[PDB]
Amino acid sequence: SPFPLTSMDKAFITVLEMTPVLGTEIINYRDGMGRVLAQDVYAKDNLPPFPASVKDGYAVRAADGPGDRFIIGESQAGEQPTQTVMPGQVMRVTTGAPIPCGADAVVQVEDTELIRESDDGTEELEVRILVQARPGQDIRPIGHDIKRGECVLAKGTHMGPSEIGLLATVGVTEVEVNKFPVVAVMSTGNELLNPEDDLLPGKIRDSNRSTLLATIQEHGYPTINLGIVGDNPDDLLNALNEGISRADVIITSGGVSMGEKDYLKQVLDIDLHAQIHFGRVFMKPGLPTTFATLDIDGVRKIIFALPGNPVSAVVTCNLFVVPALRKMQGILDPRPTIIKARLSCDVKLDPRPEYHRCILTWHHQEPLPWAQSTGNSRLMSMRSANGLLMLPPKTEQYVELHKGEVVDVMVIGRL
Ligand SMILES: [Ca+2]
Repeated sequence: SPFPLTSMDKAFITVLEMTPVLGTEIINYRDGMGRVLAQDVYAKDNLPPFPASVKDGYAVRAADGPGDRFIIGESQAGEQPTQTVMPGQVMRVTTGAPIPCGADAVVQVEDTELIRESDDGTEELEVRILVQARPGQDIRPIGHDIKRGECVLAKGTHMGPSEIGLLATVGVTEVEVNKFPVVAVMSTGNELLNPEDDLLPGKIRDSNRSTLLATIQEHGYPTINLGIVGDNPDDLLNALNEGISRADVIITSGGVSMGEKDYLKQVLDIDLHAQIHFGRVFMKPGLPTTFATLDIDGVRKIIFALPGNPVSAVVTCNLFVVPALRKMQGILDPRPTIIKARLSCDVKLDPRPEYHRCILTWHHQEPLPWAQSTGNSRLMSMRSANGLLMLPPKTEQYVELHKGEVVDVMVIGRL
């Protein structure tokens, strides 16, 4: 210290490189949302497991051709038929019903006309097949969708609803996945009160802990609220040790300026014996951001000490923390999605790469979304930030960007 000013790219790479992938565990398939498979998943049955009708209509012998047929009965979804269709006969089928022995094609009800019923009109007796069925027509043969022994989901797959459904389809209800990181969050500073407290002289309410916890929670990960910790080395060590014991990841905010009353980086190094990989970043906001690892009992814990400024803390959490958590839970490429958007407003550039929350809006038939920086319309004011504007460092030629120009926006929210 002063720690060297680390370049943004180097800082980001270092976080991903130094972050570990967590161990695996078996879960029930219904709890798979957002999880990554640590195993291949195989089908042990065919889908369909029996030749299945695609349509409501009639199972026929294509060789009988068009004409008038006796209806020998009905194959219903859920029941294996026991009759065999002999030439000049058909059996009624519905969508999903098994095709009976002796039929080789299905004709949909629309290509037929009913001749005879039962006086009850309970039973169709005879039907006119108006078309020449193509062989195998409107039948899903055994294994058409999935074969027995087929690998349906590969290790590394990040699961959403359809993947949960596929597990359900093949009956693999328990799967091995990577664990989710448990994330512990503290705030430090003698000025901070809880959100629940009325103000006292010289104090303000801690908003970072809430905003950071909600951010991590939005991504699906379990959290621990370590509370407010004062500006003093002894209490910081205790809190940090508690965090280490209870979590995979610790996030702090405040206590990382160069000033006094700022001991956190010192505690990380000497007291905790952590390795600090960077202690400042050439970025705006986020200058004092610090990243450390701690290897204890063959397990690596990671520690992010973010700036106390509330805006810096959310921005740095999105840039550095979220990707790391994605790596820890097994996502193979944990990097954020970056899209192109048009600036809604002129901006003057900083020597530092700069980042700002924004709202992405796609207009009527315009191909690119507009990025509107938050903090300046009501209808828009009722929209939570869903992007982080990524402004390029000032260069001798480019000192500002104009409304309309195409910029990178990192996605941080829905849509
Ligand atoms: Ca402070």
